[PDB]
Amino acid sequence: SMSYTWTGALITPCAAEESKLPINPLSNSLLRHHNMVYATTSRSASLRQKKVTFDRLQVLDDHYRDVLKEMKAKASTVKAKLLSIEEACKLTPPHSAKSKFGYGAKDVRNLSSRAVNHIRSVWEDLLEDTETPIDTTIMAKSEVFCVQPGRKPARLIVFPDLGVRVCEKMALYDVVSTLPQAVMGSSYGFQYSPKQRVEFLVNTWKSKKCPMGFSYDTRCFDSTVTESDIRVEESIYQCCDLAPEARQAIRSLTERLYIGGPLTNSKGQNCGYRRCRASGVLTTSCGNTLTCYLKATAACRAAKLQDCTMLVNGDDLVVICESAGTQEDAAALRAFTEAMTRYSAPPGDPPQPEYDLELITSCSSNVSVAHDASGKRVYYLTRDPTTPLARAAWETARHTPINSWLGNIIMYAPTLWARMILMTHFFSILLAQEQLEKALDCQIYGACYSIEPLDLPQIIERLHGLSAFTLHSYSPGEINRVASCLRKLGVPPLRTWRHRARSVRAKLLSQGGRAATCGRYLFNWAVRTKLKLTPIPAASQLDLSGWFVAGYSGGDIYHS
Ligand SMILES: O=c1ncn(Cc2c(F)cc(F)cc2F)c2ccc(Oc3cccc(-c4ccccn4)c3C(F)(F)F)cc12
Ligand SMILES: [Mg+2]
Ligand SMILES: [Mg+2]
Repeated sequence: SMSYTWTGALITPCAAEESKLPINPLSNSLLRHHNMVYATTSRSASLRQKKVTFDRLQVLDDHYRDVLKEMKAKASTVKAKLLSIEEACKLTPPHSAKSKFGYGAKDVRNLSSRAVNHIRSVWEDLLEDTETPIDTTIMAKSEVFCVQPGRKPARLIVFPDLGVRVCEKMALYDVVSTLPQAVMGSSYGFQYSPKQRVEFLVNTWKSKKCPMGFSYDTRCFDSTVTESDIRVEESIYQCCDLAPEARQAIRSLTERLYIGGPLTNSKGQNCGYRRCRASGVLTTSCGNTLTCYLKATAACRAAKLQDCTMLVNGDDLVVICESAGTQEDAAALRAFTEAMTRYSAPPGDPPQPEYDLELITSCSSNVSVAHDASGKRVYYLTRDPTTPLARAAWETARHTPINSWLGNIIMYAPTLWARMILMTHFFSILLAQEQLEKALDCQIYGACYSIEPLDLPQIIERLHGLSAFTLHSYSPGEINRVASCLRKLGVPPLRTWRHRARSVRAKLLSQGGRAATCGRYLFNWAVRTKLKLTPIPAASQLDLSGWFVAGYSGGDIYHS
């Protein structure tokens, strides 16, 4: 069927939308080429719609079915807990889109009578009405990018009302947080922290006689997800031991919301109909991961690839297997893409066999190596800094709900560009505004957390280890990329940053407290007189577990 059907009504903005980076005295320190930074707007919606709209082709086979049963069998071991209206409400981000029923995020978190009561009525309805399609809202998402040799059309987000959202949590939060793991084990990418992911990729890579791996980019994954896929997805959830209410709610949500439903723009006008995956629902991350793993694992058997190892992150896939030779590999890969196309997962860019792990890009990032104080190699996860930087500039010129810059300092603390550009630039700004202890909200694997900037040394040591503060001698390839990128965006030369770092470090130390620990550990690269960085107390007294359990991107989750 058609992934989409449009009435003709326009995907309307919900207010004034900014596309150009505003000129702020602070933005220029980071990059001078501000006209290269742009935020997507609803004005490009039409372009997007044309690309995500199309008829799907899906042919299932014996391999698909075999793998499915293997996954169901494992799911069978799971027992899911129904969440209480209270627990579910506490998971709602304080800035989630208000309900069209006289209550918003605050009320929900404040267990407000109106909020709690509508949510109850919504839940009741999910238990009685097993058919009526639930209304969803469609918006053009605003995201910042750097123009590439033209621009990207806004992505489209579809989500149900706040009421519905809380009910989703009630019925599926425990499932989407534990099932993926139970079904895919070490293949579930969200169980890993950046360091653990690298560990998994390197271990998996060395365990091969002659390793070969590729990244498989699926063309607009969400729109390739079919009614069948989503029902196969539910069949897996139905294998869990569930409370009657939770079970009915999963069945009703599947038929009324997940398989598709009406689309309404911000003006309350009917826009069309969705017959594929919505981006703004709780099962998006879990469902795409399950669906992508199922298809790839089956495709691999079909393509006769040898000893495949999947690493799935929603719609993101990276496969590492036993090479059977250059030609054979190239052929098995094409066979794999065809198996995937039949399964309704056509490729965006054709996949390419990689024989060098650093060249494989998965989850918009790759594995690279540098050296610690001792001089021993240390592997870390990095990525092209273009978007992180572009956004960092946007987040400097304007106040923003989430802070990608902070989320990036955390996930990419070991990286050359994160330590030289982001830490320097942002700490220097925080001092200028006397706001080091002010908690900031940022997202890790889609879920929001409030983090105090001054706890960055502990966090980093905990997730990455002390080497993150001493890494040097990066790879030629990594150095080249960062350099090319920094020059492209017009970012101050190395020398300009070292000077700014020496100054920020000094300013920080002369404050003691947690602000001093930041100066010693984070900017230890600036000074010639290195420091014997020892373990940090607060670092061991940390529990960053919830951080890397599952994916919730689009699920509207917030961890208090
Ligand atoms: O391999 C290294 N090993 C150590 N350091 C020192 C260093 C660090 F260990 C960590 C930092 F947090 C900042 C640092 F200093 C490097 C510093 C820069 C560099 O690469 C260069 C070299 C010359 C210019 C530029 C450069 C800088 C800005 C714009 C254009 N080119 C770069 C860079 F983008 F960073 F990749 C490579 C290395
Ligand atoms: Mg974990
Ligand atoms: Mg895609």
